[PDB]
Amino acid sequence: LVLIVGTNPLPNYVVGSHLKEKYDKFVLIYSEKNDKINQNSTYDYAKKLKEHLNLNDKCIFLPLSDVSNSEKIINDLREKFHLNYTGGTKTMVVHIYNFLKEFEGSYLDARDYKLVYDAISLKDTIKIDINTLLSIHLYEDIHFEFYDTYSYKQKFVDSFDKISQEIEKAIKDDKGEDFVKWLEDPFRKIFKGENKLLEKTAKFKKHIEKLLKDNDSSPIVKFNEKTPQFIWDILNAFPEGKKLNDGQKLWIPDDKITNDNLSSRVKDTVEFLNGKWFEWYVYSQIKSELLDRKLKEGEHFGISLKAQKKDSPYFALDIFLINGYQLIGISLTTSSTRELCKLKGFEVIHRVRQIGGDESKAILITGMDKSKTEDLQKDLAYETGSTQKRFVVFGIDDWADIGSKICEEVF
Amino acid sequence: MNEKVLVLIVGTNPLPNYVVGSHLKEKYDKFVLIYSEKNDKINQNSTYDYAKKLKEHLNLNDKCIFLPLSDVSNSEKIINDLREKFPSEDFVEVHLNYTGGTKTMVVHIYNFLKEKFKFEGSYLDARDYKLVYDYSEEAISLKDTIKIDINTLLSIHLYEDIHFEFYDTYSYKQKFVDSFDKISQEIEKAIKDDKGEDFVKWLEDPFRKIFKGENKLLEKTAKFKKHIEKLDSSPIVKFNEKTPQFIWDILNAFPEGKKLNDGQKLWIPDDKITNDNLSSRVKDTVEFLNGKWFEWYVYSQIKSELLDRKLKEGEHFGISLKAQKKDSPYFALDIFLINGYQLIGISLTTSSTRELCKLKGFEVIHRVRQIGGDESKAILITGMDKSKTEDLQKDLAYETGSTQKRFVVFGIDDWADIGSKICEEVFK
DNA sequence: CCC
DNA sequence: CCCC
RNA sequence: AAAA
Ligand SMILES: [Mn+2]
Ligand SMILES: [Mn+2]
Ligand SMILES: [Mn+2]
Repeated sequence: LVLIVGTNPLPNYVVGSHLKEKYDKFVLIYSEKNDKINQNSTYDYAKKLKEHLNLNDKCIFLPLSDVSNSEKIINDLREKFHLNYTGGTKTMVVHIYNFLKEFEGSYLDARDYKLVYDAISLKDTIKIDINTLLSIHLYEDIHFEFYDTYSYKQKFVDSFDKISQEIEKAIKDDKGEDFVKWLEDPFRKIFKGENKLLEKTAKFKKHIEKLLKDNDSSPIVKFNEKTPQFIWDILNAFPEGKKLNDGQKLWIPDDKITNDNLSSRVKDTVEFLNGKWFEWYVYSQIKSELLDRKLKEGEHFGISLKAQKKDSPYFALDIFLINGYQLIGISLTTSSTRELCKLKGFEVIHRVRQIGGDESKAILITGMDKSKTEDLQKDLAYETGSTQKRFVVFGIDDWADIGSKICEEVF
Repeated sequence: MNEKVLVLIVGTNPLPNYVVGSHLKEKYDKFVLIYSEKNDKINQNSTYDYAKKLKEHLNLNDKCIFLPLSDVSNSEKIINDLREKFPSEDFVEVHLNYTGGTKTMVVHIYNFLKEKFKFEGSYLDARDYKLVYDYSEEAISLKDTIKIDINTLLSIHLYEDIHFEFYDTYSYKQKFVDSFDKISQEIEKAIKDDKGEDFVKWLEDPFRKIFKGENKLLEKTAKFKKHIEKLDSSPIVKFNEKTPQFIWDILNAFPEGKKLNDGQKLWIPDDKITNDNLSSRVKDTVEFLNGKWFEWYVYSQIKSELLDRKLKEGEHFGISLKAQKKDSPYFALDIFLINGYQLIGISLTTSSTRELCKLKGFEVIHRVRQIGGDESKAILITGMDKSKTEDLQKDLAYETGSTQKRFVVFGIDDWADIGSKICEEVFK
């Protein structure tokens, strides 16, 4: 079994995991680093493949000084040496399929998830976890949260379930559109102003005063009088020390309220209601189904995934999901705005590519109507050669049944 | 008679086939474009739209033969489709450039045209811009030979309704006639004097606290008055007392009818100021100072160095590019630049916030890949410091097999010499 | 890294 | 139209 | 894994 090590390590891991039991020795062709010819090395991917495929003594590393020149290829192939030709450049594939012949040949079809011999579907045969997937793509310090280790369960203890159930009831009663509009106005008009607004008692008090310069038109009036009943019930499901409501009105802090007391009461509550809630909602709707499909939490799905390349910044991904050996990254936002949603679309498309390879699927769930979501999908669509979409946008109309929506899209 | 044929494999990246065709059309008489056919059962999309664009922008006419393949991943079906559809006419030289298509297509097409036949196989190197012949052992550099314009580049990637702006037709030269040159020169002086950081921080506070907030703030006298009422911590005093001198100069470079200052102080409308009077004075000035100016500044610091390299404006560079796929939303790119056959898209922002600049980074990465192919380069110019600039480059870096970066970020410390920095990054 |  |  |  011979493999060509390009910049996408996942196809070689899938083929290697399958065609290791039937083989003895393993050769991996990798490129060298020549900054002059703008050629980087895939040796790091070749090492990850050996480690994650357990090939300590059977593995042979063959370096090619130039993967774009047949002359320098064969010269390097001469001095040192079932071919799966799925990876590497076109030259590497030609001048190795022929050099070695001068003999079975395989190829992993990224479109139908089948290894083809010069057949066998591997979509429900070869499996991978989140740690192995990000490791072969060179990411480390992987951490995520479980259903029972969710961060906000520790912040609103003894009240989270009531809070989450109340929000879940509203969304399943098709109130998600009403919730978003109230979040835009007046919620974000009171609790989203300047930086450190909810951390300095004076900053918040000044903001509240200036808001009372419009009287009945002031957003605090919309909060007090024109707030729907299901939103009050959500607000009142929070602990009294973490409530944004003073009984049935907007809480105005006296100057005696310390900065840590204001922050300890408002900050966690505002950030959750301004969007983090939607992360938990979707994840809870998904976990109620994926377990029936034998997926294991922490191995094949989870929430708040974070990792980094070596000495490099961390990324944040709301939800990850592995179906067979395809990564499905899900980005979540309550925004109904085209600018932000588009940018969020660019982000999730690039992230799943970085951590799961070029055949990963990105899903963006927004608070936009059906027309805006179709426009965004077309705007960000990129041609990969497949009929199935690798970027999918959902909208406010999908929130109530988002669990089955994602199940149909992923599986 | 002695008919010589060139064979190209139509993958999802049309640019390499256009470059190979533009360089080899003169040497061959027939051209066979092997493309894929759509079959949803095997999740196989078709690349025929690219092969059709290749015939159009290469002017192949009837000397073009379209050879469809049913399954780009099945060795047997490819071999059968090739035998029943490759031209059996006796040729003298058969040249296959196997740069595109799937790995399976490349394997068997190369062998099929190896047994049937003079023969020569070629491959275009995306890393060092070199066409490698498999038997001539020549490696011709096409980086300075084959050229492409913005219209043909976006067209072969299936985009249309392309429009952009020129140096002389720039939008704000139409809005600030006579005064634009004075406004632009004063700003360029301060930036080339390393006053970029000061300007940015002054734009964040107190400029954006005064002229940015509610919608239609600067077009409604009542909304602007209430805003000023709400504002010794107010940004108005920071404007009237703390505003630096080079900013007073660029503010005074505006016409007195379009100036935000009322004479070393903030102009506050009286109660006889119409809504239209307010917007006519400050709207264009605020929007130009909040960021539009930076687009013109960067474009002006590069136009000279681009013309010196014999690039033609409108075809190889331009400002405010816009295009769309058929019946699809439009994109907007601040600056575009084509070096040989490589697109360089430049997104510009004066923001120093890490989150907004990160999102702007994802944007320019995706757009240049959509309109220019997978070997395009994206540049993001920000008002961030070098440490955050370098952090963003590593955060968004994607490995494709090159040593040179395909996503570059520049920061506030590059503004004074941004022309040379772009020149060295693009041309090397 | 919510918006 | 997408300046921040 | 359809200019690695
Ligand atoms: Mn494991
Ligand atoms: Mn999110
Ligand atoms: Mn811009």
